Parts: sequence; C-alpha cells; structure tokens
Amino acid sequence: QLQESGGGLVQAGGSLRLSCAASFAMGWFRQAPGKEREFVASISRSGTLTRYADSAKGRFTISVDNAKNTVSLQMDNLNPDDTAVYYCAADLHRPYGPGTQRSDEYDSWGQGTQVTVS
Repeated sequence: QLQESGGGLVQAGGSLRLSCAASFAMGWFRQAPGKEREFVASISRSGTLTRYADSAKGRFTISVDNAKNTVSLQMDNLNPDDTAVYYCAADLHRPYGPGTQRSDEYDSWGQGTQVTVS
C-alpha cells in the first residue's frame, strides 16, 4: 500500500515536492489530460541507482529516506507542460535494481496528486 502526498499549484520556474510511503524499486509516473501516462523517475531500494525521463533530467531529484521508508520527488524549474496527475508506484519484481520506465512493471500504485504549474 502506497500513501502519496504533496503536489499542488505553483508558478512557472518554481518547485514542488511529492512524497510516497509504503523491498522494491519505486517509480513516479504522470498523466496530463488527453496524453499517455509518462515515466518521470525511479529509484532502487538502496537509493544508489536512479533513473530520469528526458524531461526530468537536470531538474527533478528522486530520493529515499531509508529510515522512514519513504521516497520523494523534488521538482525544480517547473513549467506549464509539467501539469499532470503524478503517481508513485512500486515494483516488487525489482528488490535491488532501479525501476524501469514501463508502467506495466509496477503492481502497486499511489492514489495520485494533482500538480499544476501556472
């Protein structure tokens, strides 16, 4: 069970932070109206291996708090194209490696949170 939090409304150029708490790789996906759901970022159990979608590279940071069993996605330098519902997801098939970019690999999902960049 994934308990997601964060998101909200922010002005372009700004930042927002998402979090998710439940051995698995954790991923983040987003879906904007009328668009296919998109990979954003993933992190391995240890936190040592991360992966970023092309649009996320250089402005988002995924992290794990190994003491609190949480994962966070910090999003900087946001723009209106980033508006979407963002979901955390868990891949129990990967107890060691980072999460893949494929939604079909993740069997557990957070409820989603709206992110809107004005």
